[PDB]
Amino acid sequence: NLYFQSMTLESMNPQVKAVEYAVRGPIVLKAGEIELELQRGIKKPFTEVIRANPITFLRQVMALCTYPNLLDSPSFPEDAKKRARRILQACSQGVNCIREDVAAYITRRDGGVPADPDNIYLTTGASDGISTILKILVSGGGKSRTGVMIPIPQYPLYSAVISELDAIQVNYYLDEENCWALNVNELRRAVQEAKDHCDPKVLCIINPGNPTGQVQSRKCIEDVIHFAWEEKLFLLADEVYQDNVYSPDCRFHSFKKVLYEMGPEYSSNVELASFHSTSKGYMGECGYRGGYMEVINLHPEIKGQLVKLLSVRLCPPVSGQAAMDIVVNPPVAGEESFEQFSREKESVLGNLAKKAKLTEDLFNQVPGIHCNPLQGAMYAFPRIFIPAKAVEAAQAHQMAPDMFYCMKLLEETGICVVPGSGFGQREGTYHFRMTILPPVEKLKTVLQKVKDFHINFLEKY
Ligand SMILES: *Cc1c(COP(=O)(O)O)cnc(C)c1O
Repeated sequence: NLYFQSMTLESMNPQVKAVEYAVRGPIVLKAGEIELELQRGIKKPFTEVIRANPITFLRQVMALCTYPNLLDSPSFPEDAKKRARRILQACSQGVNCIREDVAAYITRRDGGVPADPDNIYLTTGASDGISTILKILVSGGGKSRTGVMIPIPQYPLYSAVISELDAIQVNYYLDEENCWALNVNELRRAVQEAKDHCDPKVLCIINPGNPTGQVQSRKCIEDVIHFAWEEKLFLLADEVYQDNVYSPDCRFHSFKKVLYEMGPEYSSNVELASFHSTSKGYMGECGYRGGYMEVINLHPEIKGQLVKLLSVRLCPPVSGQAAMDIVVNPPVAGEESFEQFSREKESVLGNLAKKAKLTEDLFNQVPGIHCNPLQGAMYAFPRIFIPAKAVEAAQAHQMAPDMFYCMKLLEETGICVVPGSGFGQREGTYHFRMTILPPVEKLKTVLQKVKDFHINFLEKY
């Protein structure tokens, strides 16, 4: 299923190799076949295959760090320069003053709930943090082997890491009939069923969600923390999309803030690792890959393994670290760039909110498609109601129903989306992942195509 695509020798001292593996399923192969058809002049109903997958201050600080001579330029505000200088001067858990900046950023975001720089670890993406935390937590054998609880629909990193570590995957189903909510009665069933054949010890929460685009309510975060406390579960709070919250009905509440607000009975006891990245959201930068995790209440046995693991790895590249520093040091009240930064953010978030409402509106006025509200992150996961007969057609082709549907959509419109079966879903349900990344007029055009295709599809099978 997985095939070797590339290798990179990252270093010899210490020696690290990075291997890329590609899954080359039916859609990937067909998209390639179609791209070559278009290249040798085959006339198609579309002219291209479409996949789909800004803040001045950040560009400015980045430009200053790339070319420090611009610290004497007047093309640049002084609050930018102040960031560049601190980063240039600073360049084991990560650079000290960057960890301080993250801590201070957490504190501001959480309305004054304190964060300690010594609980911060800089990583090469949230992926690296999640891998590292899961690796130090998995142990035991047979019926005592660590169970890791993960949502369905999945962000497929977690399944993959669980396999590499030979841990046991414990599925919990996000609640599609209540905006993809985490449902504790459901988590309780999943934990109770898994205890026969593993030791459930870890619970991974993705908020805002991917590919489901939901934002959890405070009460629900609170009920999950209580459940984790009760069952002695280590929580991983994957919060990489925390700045991309759109709905006026929703806000981002960190697991950190809620844990602390529940009081010391919880906040002294519950183990929590919260992740953040430089790659996601409207503050997202590319090229320079950074991240952090904030870890609280780490059991000493676990911390020992972390200290060792970090003694034998190289620090994350400092440019990733610098990138993270920029994202956790935006301008604050009374600084030169605060007002324009504030206007740029609001405009970007208003445009996403607009695309979100637009997408969900269109799907919900098309029969046989239903879309939960898109509250944050960049993806929707619409449910497709595939007739028992289009299901039969799909079966005849040896394909999952939504794979077949997504293949046909590609073949007719050139629109290339990922089927729900790439993420997992409740048995008997079918979805696909949609992005709101495209600009509004293009997004409108994609949604028209998806609508026409969808109506015809139902007519046909
Ligand atoms: C992309 C992503 C990650 C990994 O983040 P990087 O910083 O790119 O490693 C983790 N969790 C979710 C939900 C993601 O979308």
